[PDB]
Amino acid sequence: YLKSVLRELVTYLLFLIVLCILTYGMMSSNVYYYTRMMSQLFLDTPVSKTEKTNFKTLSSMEDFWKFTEGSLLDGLYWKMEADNRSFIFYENLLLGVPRIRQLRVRNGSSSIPQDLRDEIKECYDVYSVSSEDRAPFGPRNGTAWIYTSEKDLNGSSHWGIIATYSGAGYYLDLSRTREETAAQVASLKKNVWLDRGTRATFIDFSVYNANINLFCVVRLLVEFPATGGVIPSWQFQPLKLIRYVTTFDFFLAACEIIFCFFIFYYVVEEILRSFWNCLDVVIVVLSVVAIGINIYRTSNVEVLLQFLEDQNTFPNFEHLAYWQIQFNNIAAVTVFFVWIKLFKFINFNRTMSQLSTTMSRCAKDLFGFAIMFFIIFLAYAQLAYLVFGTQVDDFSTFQECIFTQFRIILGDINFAEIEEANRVLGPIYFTTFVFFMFFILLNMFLAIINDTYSEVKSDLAQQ
Amino acid sequence: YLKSVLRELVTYLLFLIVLCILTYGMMSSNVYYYTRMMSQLFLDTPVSKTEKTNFKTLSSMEDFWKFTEGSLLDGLYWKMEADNRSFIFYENLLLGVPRIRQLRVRNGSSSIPQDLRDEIKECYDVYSVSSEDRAPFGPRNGTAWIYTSEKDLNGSSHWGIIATYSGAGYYLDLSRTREETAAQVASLKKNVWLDRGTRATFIDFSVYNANINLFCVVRLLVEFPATGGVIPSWQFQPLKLIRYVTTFDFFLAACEIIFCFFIFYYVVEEILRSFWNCLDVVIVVLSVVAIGINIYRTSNVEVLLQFLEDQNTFPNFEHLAYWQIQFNNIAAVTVFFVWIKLFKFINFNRTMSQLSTTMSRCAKDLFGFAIMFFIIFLAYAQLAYLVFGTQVDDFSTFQECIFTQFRIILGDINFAEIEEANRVLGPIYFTTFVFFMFFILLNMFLAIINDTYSEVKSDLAQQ
Amino acid sequence: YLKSVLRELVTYLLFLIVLCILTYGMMSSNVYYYTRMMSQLFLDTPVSKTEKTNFKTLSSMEDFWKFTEGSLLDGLYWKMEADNRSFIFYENLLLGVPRIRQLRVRNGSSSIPQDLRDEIKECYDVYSVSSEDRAPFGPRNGTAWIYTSEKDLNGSSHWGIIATYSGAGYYLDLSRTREETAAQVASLKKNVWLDRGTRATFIDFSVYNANINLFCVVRLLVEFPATGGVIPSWQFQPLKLIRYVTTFDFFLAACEIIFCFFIFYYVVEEILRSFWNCLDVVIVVLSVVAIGINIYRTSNVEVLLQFLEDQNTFPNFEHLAYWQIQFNNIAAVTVFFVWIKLFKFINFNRTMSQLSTTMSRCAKDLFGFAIMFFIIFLAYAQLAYLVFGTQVDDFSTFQECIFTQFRIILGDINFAEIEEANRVLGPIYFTTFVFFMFFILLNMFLAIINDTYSEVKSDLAQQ
Amino acid sequence: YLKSVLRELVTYLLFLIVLCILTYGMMSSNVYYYTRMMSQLFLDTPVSKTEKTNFKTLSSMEDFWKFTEGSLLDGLYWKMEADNRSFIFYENLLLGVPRIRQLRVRNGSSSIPQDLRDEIKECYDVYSVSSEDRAPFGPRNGTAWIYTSEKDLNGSSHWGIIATYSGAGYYLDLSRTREETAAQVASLKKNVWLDRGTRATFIDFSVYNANINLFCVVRLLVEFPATGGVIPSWQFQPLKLIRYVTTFDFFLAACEIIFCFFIFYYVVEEILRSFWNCLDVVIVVLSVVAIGINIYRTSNVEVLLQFLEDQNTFPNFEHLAYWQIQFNNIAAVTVFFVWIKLFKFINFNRTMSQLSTTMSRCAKDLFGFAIMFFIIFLAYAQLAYLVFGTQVDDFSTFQECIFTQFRIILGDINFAEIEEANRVLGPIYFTTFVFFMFFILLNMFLAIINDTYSEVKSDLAQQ
Ligand SMILES: *[C@@H]1O[C@H](CO)[C@@H](O)[C@H](O)[C@H]1NC(C)=O
Ligand SMILES: *[C@@H]1O[C@H](CO)[C@@H](O)[C@H](O)[C@H]1NC(C)=O
Ligand SMILES: *[C@@H]1O[C@H](CO)[C@@H](O)[C@H](O)[C@H]1NC(C)=O
Ligand SMILES: *[C@@H]1O[C@H](CO)[C@@H](O)[C@H](O)[C@H]1NC(C)=O
Ligand SMILES: *[C@@H]1O[C@H](CO)[C@@H](O)[C@H](O)[C@H]1NC(C)=O
Ligand SMILES: *[C@@H]1O[C@H](CO)[C@@H](O)[C@H](O)[C@H]1NC(C)=O
Ligand SMILES: *[C@@H]1O[C@H](CO)[C@@H](O)[C@H](O)[C@H]1NC(C)=O
Ligand SMILES: *[C@@H]1O[C@H](CO)[C@@H](O)[C@H](O)[C@H]1NC(C)=O
Ligand SMILES: *[C@@H]1O[C@H](CO)[C@@H](O)[C@H](O)[C@H]1NC(C)=O
Ligand SMILES: *[C@@H]1O[C@H](CO)[C@@H](O)[C@H](O)[C@H]1NC(C)=O
Ligand SMILES: *[C@@H]1O[C@H](CO)[C@@H](O)[C@H](O)[C@H]1NC(C)=O
Ligand SMILES: *[C@@H]1O[C@H](CO)[C@@H](O)[C@H](O)[C@H]1NC(C)=O
Repeated sequence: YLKSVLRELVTYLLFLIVLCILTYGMMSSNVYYYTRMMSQLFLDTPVSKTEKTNFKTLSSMEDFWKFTEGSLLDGLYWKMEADNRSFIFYENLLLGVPRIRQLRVRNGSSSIPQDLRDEIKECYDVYSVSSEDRAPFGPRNGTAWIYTSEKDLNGSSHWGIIATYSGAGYYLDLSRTREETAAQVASLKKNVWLDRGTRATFIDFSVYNANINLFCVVRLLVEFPATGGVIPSWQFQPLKLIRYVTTFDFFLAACEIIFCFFIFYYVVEEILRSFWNCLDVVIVVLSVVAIGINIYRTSNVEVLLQFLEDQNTFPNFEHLAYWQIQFNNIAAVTVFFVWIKLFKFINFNRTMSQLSTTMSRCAKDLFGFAIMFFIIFLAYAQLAYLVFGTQVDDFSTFQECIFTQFRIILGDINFAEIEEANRVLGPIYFTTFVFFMFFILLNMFLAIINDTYSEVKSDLAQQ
Repeated sequence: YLKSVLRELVTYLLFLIVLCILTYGMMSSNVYYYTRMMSQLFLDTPVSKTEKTNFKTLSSMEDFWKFTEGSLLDGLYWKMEADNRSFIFYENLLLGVPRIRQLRVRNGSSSIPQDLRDEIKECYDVYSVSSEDRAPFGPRNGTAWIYTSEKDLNGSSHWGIIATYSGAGYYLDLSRTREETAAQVASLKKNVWLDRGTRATFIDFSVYNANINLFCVVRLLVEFPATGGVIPSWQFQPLKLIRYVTTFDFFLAACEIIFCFFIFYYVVEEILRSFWNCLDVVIVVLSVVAIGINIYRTSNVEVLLQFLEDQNTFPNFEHLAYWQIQFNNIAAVTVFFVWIKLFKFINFNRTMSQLSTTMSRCAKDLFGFAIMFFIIFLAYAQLAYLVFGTQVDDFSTFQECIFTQFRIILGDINFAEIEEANRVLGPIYFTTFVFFMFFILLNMFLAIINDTYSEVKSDLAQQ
Repeated sequence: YLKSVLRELVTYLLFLIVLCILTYGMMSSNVYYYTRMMSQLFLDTPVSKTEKTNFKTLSSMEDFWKFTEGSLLDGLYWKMEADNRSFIFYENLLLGVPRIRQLRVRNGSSSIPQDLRDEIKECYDVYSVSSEDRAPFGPRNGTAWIYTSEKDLNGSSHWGIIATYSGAGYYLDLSRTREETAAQVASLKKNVWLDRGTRATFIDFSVYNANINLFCVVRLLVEFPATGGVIPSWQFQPLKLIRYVTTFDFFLAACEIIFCFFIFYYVVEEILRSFWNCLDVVIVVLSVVAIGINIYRTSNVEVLLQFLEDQNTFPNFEHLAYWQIQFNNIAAVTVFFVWIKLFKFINFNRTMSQLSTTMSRCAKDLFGFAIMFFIIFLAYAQLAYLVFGTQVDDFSTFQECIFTQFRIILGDINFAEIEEANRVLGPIYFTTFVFFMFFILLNMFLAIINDTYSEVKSDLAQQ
Repeated sequence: YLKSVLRELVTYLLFLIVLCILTYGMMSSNVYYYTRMMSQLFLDTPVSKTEKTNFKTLSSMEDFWKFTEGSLLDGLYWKMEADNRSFIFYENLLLGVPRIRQLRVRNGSSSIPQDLRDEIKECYDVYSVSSEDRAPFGPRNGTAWIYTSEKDLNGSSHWGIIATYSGAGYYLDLSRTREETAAQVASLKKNVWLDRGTRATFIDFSVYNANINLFCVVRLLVEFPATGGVIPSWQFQPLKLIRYVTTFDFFLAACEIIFCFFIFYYVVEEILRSFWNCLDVVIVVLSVVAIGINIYRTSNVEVLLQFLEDQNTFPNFEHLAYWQIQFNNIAAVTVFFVWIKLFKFINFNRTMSQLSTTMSRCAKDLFGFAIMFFIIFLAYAQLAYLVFGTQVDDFSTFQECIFTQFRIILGDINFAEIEEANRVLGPIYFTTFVFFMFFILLNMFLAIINDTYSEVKSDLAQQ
């Protein structure tokens, strides 16, 4: 039994390091700064030398147009060298051509107050697939003014902060030179290409670095609520598209196929309560999905080979970025559980074996009270979301209300804006919540543990 | 008994979802940004392009006048389209006409130092209803220089940060165009309309959005302590005045009448200790008040129909805003308690039934020590309020002293300004407080729980 | 026994409200903003319209001179009305005349490196009473260039942040008009009145408000370490000098004499372990000192009556401010203990009487471990002070090291600057400290309480 | 036995104060501000009057060159007096001559994407000793363009934030006057002395203060990742080079030799489990290393005596600074343990002796669970490092991930940037982590303590 379990033990250990390497391998070290530089270059720089706003700060269409004609252009272009080529920071190819796309809503004049009408007029509804405007507004002289379909226009539905956005819309592809684009942009600014009905706009472009070998994929997303104003958001995604350069890169490819063998091995072992069984299943599952994604999704690299042919087009990577995110998401979670599986082997010692059974007994009593806990915890949340959330950012959405309360329990708080929001309930909410939750209810957990812990020490001491 | 209780159970459940819908229904999603845009447009923008102060920052009359003639005007007006009409952000009707009002105090020269007199001269006392100045100061050519009464001038006493303010005062109604107002404002600036005796000023206007259907009601409040300086405060209230547009809006109206039936049902059941009884009463009570407000207060909508007739006047909404706040306040609290009522049904399981009786026994011992606790907790508060509170904002008022101490217990602290305030007691206060309260006294709670918890597990285990 | 104790009970209660009133009475409500306005007017305003530094920010002599000739002058003067008079904010008399004073150190060339000499030359030592320079440097045409004595120059030793400073030094009294002062200041700037040997400078002036009746006393303190640079500090003290205006003010005077009777009563009762006895002594003690200060110190008001005669001089209030601080310090502490004395009466109930004896038994075991605790707690402190404190502000002095660790236990942290200071020990210190202290050692307290609590519940339950 | 232990007790006490003095003695008080002034003078000042960036803010080569030609020069030079001499703040000799050095990497065109080539061209790899470029780029007219060796160029490998850097490289020595340097700098800017291949640059200079007797050694370090951009870092090290000036300084020298006797005494006593034995060893060890460093490393002072001869050269102190850091590091840690040794003497009292054996028994059960704890704690860390760390600064490196989680447990959090990084896992990570770790797992510690504490009180009470 011992050696039999010890047989599986090393199998697990061998399985550990293989994965630990792929993580270490598939992750370059300094990637962070590469993003950080890109981000600061775009997000953090003043729109114009005269203006103090950043892209993070954009409050208006006027703000936006400034940003376009402003730092963005300066951000994208450098001199240097072709001269049709520009290296960002001097280290980074601007890869192919940038693309701007927007979404427009059909005229919503249907909405009827009674009675106002000619004192309005019309309106435009909140973005929806139904409300999406396909009419060819404006001079109709190009893709900018002509609707295209998410099928015809290669692209995927993007999930924004207030809404999901289809790939379809009105778009334009920029130029290789800072000037030609400016001409294009100004033309789009001269003609009004951002109107009442423009809910959201996209700016997508990709960047390659040759020093380290990586691609940065950028989506600048700007939303226009029916309430007016601007909600900027951004995404910077590094990608390793060419997986084979260095011998180490090939060494990982071996390990990847090596790693593939292990899972297939565990697949068989999985075939016939228990917790570790329940655990083992998960790791196997995620592992598969991780691989499936890795193979017939990310390994495609078809867009690259296409773009490599014609480098004057827009290299749509939006999917490739999308998936490796999903990949890293899953890949990480696997590793997390993989470590947790190590506990199954720790019971060798008395103390551990003692502790092992304790937390097991801890579970049932906890799981009951946890229910009792969150019911209250959610009650405040739903309360706060009603009182606040038309005022305070932190409470804006019901999700972040829940989050906010955790930060409160930990002590991260903005109290002032709460008190500003409602001078009465704000204090009451904060006081009562901090009282019952943090003084009493939290302690009720720890109370349960002591009992179940001491009891297990008690009766096992009897043996 | 079981099915009998189960009969009431579903009644509660049905009552839950009805309410959950009205909450979800009566609350639109994205309202937050609508406020946030309005706020940033006014509060957050520089007074003048040359000046770095915001409305939040106003330190002086000069600051104030700048703000009026400054961003405020630019905030209110847009072009566009009548041209007598302006859309804020382009999405928002400026609704009717803005109104400025101030409060003035009778000359307080009565206050006598001995002896100074001609070296002063006179003075003006802190605002009070008694001290309120009704004299027609200045050129006396209009409402600006002529006192009106809160009865004659439709309006309610507003509760400010240093004082409550009657609706009465000296006011002026602005114009539809940015220019005419500027002429008015400048005239009020040319003539001195803000003098030594001006304690507080109001700026009230309303804004409609047609994309979503909502009204934003704005009160810009500026106080002038007898100590000089400025204390700005602001309120942005969304309102749904027209409740009937979409079928969904009508569907809620049905549910509202449907929901009315349930309470009337519970009214009868309430008619004949116990805790749940004590609870059930509360929910019934609040529910009624919520409805009464909803009907003969908020449902009035008389001002709208009046304003709809004449759109060149000032649409006084101050009350309508006031009540829906009270409404949302009560409405929220109800929901909170409604969820809590769900516990009454959770005792089905042993574990829950176990936990249920535990916290019940927890109560008496806690309630005793809680008294013992706050006596100390308040002692520090009253101490801090004496030591600090002439220095530190956080301690300014005795209320916020209490609040501040909670943030300390949680770890939210500004220590520096404490140490700056008093280099001796500041540390001592902070150290001792953090010591006895957080190390010892908090733990004394949790100590009590363990005993009462383990004891209940102990003796019930005997059964 | 019961009624006998009940006799003392009401005596205490009557004693409570009397004190509660004097606190409420002797403290006006809105004083905070009065300070806050003054502070922001001076501390918070840019030195010059072109410059972004505040008084809080001063880094250099050049910074300082700018501030003097800069915002300070603008801060002090207003127009308006005599015109020799100016109202700050328009609400505040500039009271009398401002005064600037500095401290200078004898030339410290004695300090000998071996060997440098003519490559230096000389030096100036850190401020001390010994090192204080009495030589009449400069043109010697006035008090600015002539040393005076703290006896001759009415004044008290002030306690600064890096050093205590005698009242003596080189000073100048300003003028009633913004211009004349500027001439004076410029002359002091033309001639070099701030030299290598100038360790610290003072700016003292007082301000009266007639709306509410109060005096604000201001000390602007600027230190010049031997290391160069500037360390600004400031003090704003409100004073109520004329205690008799309103009938309420006279009503307090009655209560004050009334309150005097109570203490004299308790004096006798104090005359013959125990804790409450030990407590009762303290309250009596502090009460006396509070009164003694109140009478033959603060009630003097001699400087006022002198200044009232000649309003063109400098009204030295530095002492009067100094004492009422001491007064408020003591006065507050008394109130704090007074509330605590209320516990002596709470044992009526079983639960309280139960809890009462528990914490009493809690004491001995705690007091032992507390020693064990701080020994470690101080160890880290002394460690951090050695590692940090040449780098991080928070650790600058050993005192604030102790303070800083409390904020860490609570979660208030600046970690970045720690890691920046020492990339190795910084993490180790922070990690280990947070580990042993917060995980283990804190819990060791709470462990003790449970035992001593449950035991007391246990054995008393046996009865 | 008692007096025998009491014999060692005073030996320890005498050993305490000797060390406490050396700490107090070898540490001057106000050194902090001396650094703080230097830091703010360089780090905190705008690059140019027109520019808002600080040295901390440098984002680009252009930023850097500005800083050089900018505030740095102004920071170093002052007038005053030779005039070839300049006093920083007027209090500080610029000591000798500043020196700039950079590191360059061989052209990395070897890196092959397939296929791009002439669309790149070339590249430059991440810094390494191998990749280090020794070629004499540029006009080759001086040390700036000529490679030197860390042997030939006196210097030590420096440990930067992304990499360790050899002392070797391309350097230049500046001039005594602000102008001549500017000519040099401009020449280095005219010619391109910062190219694609420049990974990191150094700016080293030293400063003496004669008021207090100290040296400040400065290393300004600027890194250029292969990703472009700039990563500034800085070091300010005070040094006491001349240990003999004041009699007090000589008094310490006596104590130092006195202190040397004690350790040699303990050396013998150390010669023959136990914990205190294990402890005593450590203190002895560190003490030795501290002394050895103090003698044949720091006491060398050879560079000074050399520099004192020729004051126009670069006074390389980099080592001297390096070691006294190591010295202070060790010196501090010793003191820390020295205090801890005091516990060995505290068992005189019952309570202490009681507590002593408790925590001893606490150990074994804790040490087991601590393992169980960190396994999970690290799991999240490794998870967060995969999910985040390409986005969030706080998670950038695996080390700081661990650190970040502690700050979370304490409540120091930036949640926003987490949610921005990954809108899905970010919340999940934060929520689950805060849940299991802070609610459950932490309490599991405290659970263990209660058992082991109460049990020890229980059975010892039986005696
Ligand atoms: C606005 O709506 C009206 C009626 O639905 C329509 O005639 C008009 O074309 C719409 N405006 C635009 C720009 O589509
Ligand atoms: C569309 O028409 C406008 C107006 O004449 C013109 O400026 C623009 O260049 C046209 N677009 C194209 C693609 O020809
Ligand atoms: C989609 O990809 C195909 C692949 O060749 C290309 O021909 C087409 O132009 C693309 N459509 C877009 C980018 O809208
Ligand atoms: C100030 O008070 C005096 C006396 O009470 C009065 O004559 C004068 O009118 C007052 N000033 C104003 C502006 O009312
Ligand atoms: C009141 O008198 C002033 C001064 O003549 C004048 O400017 C103002 O227009 C008058 N107001 C009205 C409403 O006539
Ligand atoms: C109050 O409302 C009535 C309603 O018609 C209106 O006539 C009157 O002018 C209002 N008074 C004000 C706004 O002061
Ligand atoms: C500096 O010291 C020297 C010698 O102690 C002395 O002659 C000289 O007067 C001092 N300087 C000043 C300004 O006092
Ligand atoms: C002292 O002498 C200087 C230089 O002549 C002169 O400017 C200044 O006014 C004199 N001071 C007095 C008080 O006369
Ligand atoms: C101190 O006070 C006395 C009181 O009359 C005064 O004469 C003297 O000038 C004062 N000394 C100062 C302010 O230096
Ligand atoms: C770049 O690399 C090529 C080939 O390795 C080489 O010929 C060239 O000299 C390199 N550039 C520099 C500046 O060294
Ligand atoms: C190296 O050559 C350049 C170009 O002629 C010249 O400017 C520079 O002064 C030279 N350097 C030296 C040290 O002569
Ligand atoms: C290293 O130090 C020696 C000591 O004299 C000196 O001669 C030599 O120039 C130095 N080398 C440097 C600073 O590169």
